[PDB]
Amino acid sequence: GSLTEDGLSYKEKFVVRSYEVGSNKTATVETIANLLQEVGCNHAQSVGFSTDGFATTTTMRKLHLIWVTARMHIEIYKYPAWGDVVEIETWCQSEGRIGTRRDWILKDSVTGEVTGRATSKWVMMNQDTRRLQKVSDDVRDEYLVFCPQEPRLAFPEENNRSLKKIPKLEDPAQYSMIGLKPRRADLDMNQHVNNVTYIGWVLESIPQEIVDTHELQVITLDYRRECQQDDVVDSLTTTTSDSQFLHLLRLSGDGQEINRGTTLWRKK
Amino acid sequence: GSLTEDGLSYKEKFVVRSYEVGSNKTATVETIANLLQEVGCNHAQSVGFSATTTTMRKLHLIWVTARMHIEIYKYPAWGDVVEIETWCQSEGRIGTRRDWILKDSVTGEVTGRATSKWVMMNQDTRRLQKVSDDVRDEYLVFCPQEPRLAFPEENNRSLKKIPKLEDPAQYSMIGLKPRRADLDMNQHVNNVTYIGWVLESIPQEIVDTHELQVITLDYRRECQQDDVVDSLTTTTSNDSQFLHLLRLSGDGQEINRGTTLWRKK
Ligand SMILES: CNc1nccc2ccccc12
Ligand SMILES: CNc1nccc2ccccc12
Repeated sequence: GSLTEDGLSYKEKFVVRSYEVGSNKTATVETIANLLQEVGCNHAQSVGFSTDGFATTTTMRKLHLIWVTARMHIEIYKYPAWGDVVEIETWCQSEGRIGTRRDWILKDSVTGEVTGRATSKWVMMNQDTRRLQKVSDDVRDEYLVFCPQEPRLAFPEENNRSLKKIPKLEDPAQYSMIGLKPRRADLDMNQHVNNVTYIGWVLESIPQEIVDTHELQVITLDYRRECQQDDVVDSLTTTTSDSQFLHLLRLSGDGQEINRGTTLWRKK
Repeated sequence: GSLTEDGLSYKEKFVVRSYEVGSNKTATVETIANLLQEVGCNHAQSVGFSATTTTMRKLHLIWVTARMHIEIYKYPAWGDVVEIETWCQSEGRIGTRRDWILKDSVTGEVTGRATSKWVMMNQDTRRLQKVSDDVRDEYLVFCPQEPRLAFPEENNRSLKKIPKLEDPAQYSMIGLKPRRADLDMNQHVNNVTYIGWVLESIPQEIVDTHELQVITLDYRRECQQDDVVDSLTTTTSNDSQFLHLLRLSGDGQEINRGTTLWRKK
C-alpha cells in the first residue's frame, strides 16, 4: 500500500482469501470491514500516528485520549470474489469539535469500477474514565495537515443513508440470537473486542433464509457501549419493510444497550 | 504465490495484518492456521483440483482432516512478511499428508512447521474409506516421490497418541457456539475454529506469561451450525503442557482431543 501523490489519502490492494468468503464464494461484509480497518491502520502508520487502532497523536498520548467509533456505515454494490483483487482508497477529515470522519472507496482492480463505499464517525474519549470530549485546537492542527482541506465525501448526496437517525427496537423482537460471547480471536491487540465482531453479532439474528436468498446492500451501525471480554450479548432483529431490518445488541443480563443498527438487503 | 521450479511444492508470502495479531503484536496461532489453509488451497488450484479429483467428485468423496500438528519457534510480527512453502504426500491407502514450512522472508530462517493427516470420506454417509489406485495415481504426479517431511525426527511430537481427558477437568469454557464468520464457503465450521475453542479453556494467566510452542489436534466429529460445545483442559506437566477435550454440551459426544506445549516468555 501507499499514500497517493498529494499525500492526503492512502491506497492498498488485497487478494480475497478462501477462508474470507461465504456460501456465494464472495467476501463476507465482516471480511470487508476487516480490510477497511487494515487500510485505516496502514494510512495512520504511513503518516507517523499510533498504530494500535486509536490513531493517537503526541498530545493525545500524554492526556490519555483515544479515538473511538461512534458509527460505521457500509454500502456494497458487488462483493469481490475469492481470488479477486480489490483496491481500497481511504482518507480522514476533521468535523470541527465533534470529532473525525474516516471514508473509504472500494474498487474492482481489473475494471476500475466502484464496488463499494464506507464512512465512519469517530469521537475523542479519555481511555480511563471513558468520558467523551470535544476536539481541542492543539489536536485539530496536528491532524489537519494529513486531511484534504476542501470537503471530500464518500457519501455526498443530500439526506443520504449514512446520516439517518436510528430508533430503538421495542420488545418483543421478531427474531433473536442469545448468549453470544467473544472468544480470543474476537479481541484486538489491546484485548478489547474488535469493532467488526459487533457487525457479526448484529447479523446473527437475521434468519438463514434471508441470507440464502438476499445480498446485504447497506449496514449502518451505532456504537454506544463496549462489550467486555466476560460480557454476554443478545442480538435482536425486527423487519421494518427489498428487505429492511432494525437491530439491537444488548447485554444478556441487565439489557444494557451496546449497539443499534439497520440493514438493507436486495433479492438475489 | 507460485509452484516451485520442479512443480512439486507451492510457496506464498503474506504480510501480517493489524487484526491478525494478539497482545504481543505478533500473529495468533489461528492466523497461522488460516494462512496454512490458504496456501493449501492455492496449491490445489494451481494444479487443477477443486481438493477433489475427477474420480472423487463423481463418487461423492472428499478429503477431511484427521489430525493437525503445528510448531511455532517465532510468531511473525504485525507488518512482517512470512513465506510459507507447502507440499502433499500419499501415505498408501491410509490417506494423504500435507506439510508446511514457515520462514521469515527477510532472514530466511525457519520460524515454524506444520503437518496434517487427511482421510477419504463419502460426503453424504460420512463413511471413511481406503484410498483406491485410481485416486492414488491421479494425485501422485503432484507429490514428491522420495519422502519429504516437515517432521523427520525419530520420535517426533506429531505422531504421539493422545489420551481422553477424564472428568473432572481442571479448567473449562462452556456453551461455545459458531457464528457465520466461523463457517467456510460450504457452510461447515472451519477447522481453525476448533483450534480457537480448544485454546478458550487455557487460563488467561498462562496466555499472558507464556507463548504457545506446539499444538496437536485430533478431529473425531464435526460440530454442526446449531451444535453447542464445551472446551475442557487439564495441566499434565519451565514448560507447561495441557490435555484438551472438545465435546458437545448436551450428550458429551467427543468432537476433538488435543495437547498443547507452552514456554515461559
Ligand atoms: C475497540 N476499542 C475500544 N472501543 C471502545 C472503547 C474503548 C476504550 C478504551 C480502549 C479501547 C476501546
Ligand atoms: C470442514 N468440512 C468438513 N469437515 C468434516 C466433515 C465434513 C463432511 C462433509 C463436508 C465437509 C466436512
